[PDB]
Amino acid sequence: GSMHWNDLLNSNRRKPRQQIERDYDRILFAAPTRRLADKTQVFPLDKNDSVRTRLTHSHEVANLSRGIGMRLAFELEDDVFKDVSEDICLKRDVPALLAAIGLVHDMGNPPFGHQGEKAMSEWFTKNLPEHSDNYKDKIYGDFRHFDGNSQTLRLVTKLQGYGLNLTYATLASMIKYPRSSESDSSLWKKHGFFLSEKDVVQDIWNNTGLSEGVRHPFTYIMEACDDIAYSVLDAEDIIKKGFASFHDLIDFIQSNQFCKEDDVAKRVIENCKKIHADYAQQKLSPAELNDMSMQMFRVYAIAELVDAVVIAFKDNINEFLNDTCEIKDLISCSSGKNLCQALKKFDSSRGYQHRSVLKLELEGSNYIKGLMDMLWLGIKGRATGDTQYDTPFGRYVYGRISENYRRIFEQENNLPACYKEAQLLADAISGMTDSYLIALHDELRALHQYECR
Amino acid sequence: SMHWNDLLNSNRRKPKRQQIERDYDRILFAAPTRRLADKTQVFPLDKNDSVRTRLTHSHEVANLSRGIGMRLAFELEDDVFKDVSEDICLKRDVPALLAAIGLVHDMGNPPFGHQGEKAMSEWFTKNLPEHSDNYKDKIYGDFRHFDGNSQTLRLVTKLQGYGLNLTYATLASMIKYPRSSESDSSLWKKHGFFLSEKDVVQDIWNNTGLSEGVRHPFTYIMEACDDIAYSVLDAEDIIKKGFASFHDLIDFIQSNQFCKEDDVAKRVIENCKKIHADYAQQKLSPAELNDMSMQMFRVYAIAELVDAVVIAFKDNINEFLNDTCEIKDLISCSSGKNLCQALKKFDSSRGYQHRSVLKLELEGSNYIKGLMDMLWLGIKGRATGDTQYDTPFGRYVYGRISENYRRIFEQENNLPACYKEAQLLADAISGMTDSYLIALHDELRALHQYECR
Ligand SMILES: [Mg+2]
Ligand SMILES: [Mg+2]
Repeated sequence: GSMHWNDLLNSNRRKPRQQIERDYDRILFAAPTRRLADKTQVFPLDKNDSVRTRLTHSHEVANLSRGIGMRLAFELEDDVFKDVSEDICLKRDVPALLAAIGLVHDMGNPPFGHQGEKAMSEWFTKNLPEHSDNYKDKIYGDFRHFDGNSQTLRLVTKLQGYGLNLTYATLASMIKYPRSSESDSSLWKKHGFFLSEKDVVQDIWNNTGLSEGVRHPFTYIMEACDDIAYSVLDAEDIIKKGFASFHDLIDFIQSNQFCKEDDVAKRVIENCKKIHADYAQQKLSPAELNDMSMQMFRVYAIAELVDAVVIAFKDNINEFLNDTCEIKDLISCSSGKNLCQALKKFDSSRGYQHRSVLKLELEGSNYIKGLMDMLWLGIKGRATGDTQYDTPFGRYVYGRISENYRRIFEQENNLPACYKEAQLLADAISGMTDSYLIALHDELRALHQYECR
Repeated sequence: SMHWNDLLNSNRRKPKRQQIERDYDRILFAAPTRRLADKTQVFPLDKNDSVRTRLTHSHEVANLSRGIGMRLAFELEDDVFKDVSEDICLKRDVPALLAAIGLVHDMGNPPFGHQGEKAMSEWFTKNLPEHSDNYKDKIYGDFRHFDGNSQTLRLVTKLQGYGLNLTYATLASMIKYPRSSESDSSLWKKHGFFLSEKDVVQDIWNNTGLSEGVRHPFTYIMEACDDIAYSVLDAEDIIKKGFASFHDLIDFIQSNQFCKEDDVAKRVIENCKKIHADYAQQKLSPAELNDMSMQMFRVYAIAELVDAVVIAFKDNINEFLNDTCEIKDLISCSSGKNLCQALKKFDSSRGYQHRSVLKLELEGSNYIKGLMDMLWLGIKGRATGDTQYDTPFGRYVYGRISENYRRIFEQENNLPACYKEAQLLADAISGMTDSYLIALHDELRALHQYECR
């Protein structure tokens, strides 16, 4: 069985310019997209150094995906789009679809970078014990292993009961891991949607020809663009902040075990050496020379990695279009896997373990866990029938939660009451920016003095 | 007349996908583009509000321009683009070109909104007297009537002899007002480039078939998209911040003298009234109902204004391609001019004159003028020869200026010394963000205590 591009590019919407272009416009004009500007990506955003935030990273991923779609729809059309209905305009739909899924991919991630997800998962693991009878079911893993992709899908499908009313193609491409926490798929080790979205994704799977464990072909492209953006622009930011030099990056790539014989890595290194041989002649500050060489390396590396990803996607298009697809990621099957791995290693060694990043992660973990404690004081028991929340502090912290999250929490559905409370807490925490989370944590800590003692 | 072959010149100024797409890619990854996220657009940046910044406004304008380009290249190609070489791929160039010029249109604008430009102009008028023999030429008007478009062109052309190396089509499109301060024309009341770029612009005009007073056709589209974004999105921000309600906007449009018996305004009003009546049934908080109604109004108004702009551009394409074009703006020749004027009046009455915006403007003016005084203390005389600047405070404030601006200032050219010093100050002030400008102002004020008295 092979999936068809007519179903994968379904322009219909769940609620009973091209449609996909309108989807991209709605995603861009959405409030969470603008809120992404205040969410930390890797490095602290308080510093005035033009460091990457979630919004800038999302826009870069969207641009890379749009360029890949441009190449796919204009150059390699007959190679990958073999059987497409005439009413579908690939040149207008594919770039727009890739740009939209790139822009929206990190919309539901919690603040404070990766430490946000890690802290939420740790708090949920501690406060929703797996041995306890209330939180024994695997569905609560949705919070014990909380992931931003499921929250993003929930945000785009249930927050407004259809949300932004994205097309089926967009929603299908949003699902990064086609399985839930209840599922036991060996191919994917992470859940891609919550239990509350279990019906919705099913509807998507009923309109795009997809099923559990089967990924949309454009999801691979979006993930590859995300990985490329991470690996390249994190290194660029590392050099920009002065945590390392361009020569340090070149030496790290050259001395990497898998990049000594890698053709792409050697080509990039040679081109960067040639350019740096000319950039040093002009009178430039060491920071200025580092920035120039870093920009040139970014251009070369992004071009090479994007070309390798496009080639890999074109070569493995038949495997992607088949339901029995075992490809993990597009980078791993491409010729640029070694360079991307080396860049990720460099980013981990030089940027992710720097003093500033570690301090930011520690502060984010502290803030998130404290705020989750104070909010759980007012959330727990609301749906299970208990009354322990009915305190002035509990009422206040419940009133501080955004009204849409509370409205979804006070609804009739098959979700267990404990699951509803945990989902309310997760929705409240995930949608917060760094500054808003810190301010709310400080205010609640100030107001909690009597009840805490 | 003018041919599209020259207007869409993909050649780059520096002597030696698509080139024009590469222009948008380079603009997106530029550091000042990321710095735009820290510059206020109209309203101050809060910790919770999703008000537009310069970056979000630029992205919205770019999206609108890209949609216009898709409509022009995919539907109205025969009506708009006649006698175009088969080498030029309109479907890939026109949308990319419009998006690139929309994203870059506000790169060089000073911080603190429009008050930034106003404060820079007032300070330059006071400290560069027109009666003083040192400053009598019209060239110093470049600073007495400082404009963000000229600084944007300067940044893209002379900041990295070439900067981003944008194509000739892009550079021609970013010239909003095709005239200089020295040249006096009744067509345009503002200068579009500095004296230092006179040779660059003359080059661009040579490679695009344009001339003084003749504006690139896509500049009209970019300006129309900028105006539409300004009006509609500022109204949306006003509603979101709570300064006015959706019913207030509806009443203002209905009670507007020109918007009466206006087809576009009536259509938008009726559609929004029906949608609001439908929405009122759902139990939502007043803020939520206002947000939903304003979002639907934004969708309807943006669609109507964009369609009117497209129709006006298509109808007047022959005049736009003529060197004797007398059109001042695309909106005024469209059917949506009345709605745009009413929206601008509503924004001025409720948003721009709100106490928060007035306080932001006053603080920005104070900060900008104080910092300009303290920087002029260390800049003045560096090029004329007089050595009042050679003080520890002057040396420090000169060292705090960005190295690239200082390097351009120290270059030997035909610019007068006073012009070079004023341009150094303008480049320093314009490139700062709000927070960085405030921090530098506080630092210098702390360090200026002894030398002040
Ligand atoms: Mg990402
Ligand atoms: Mg603008």
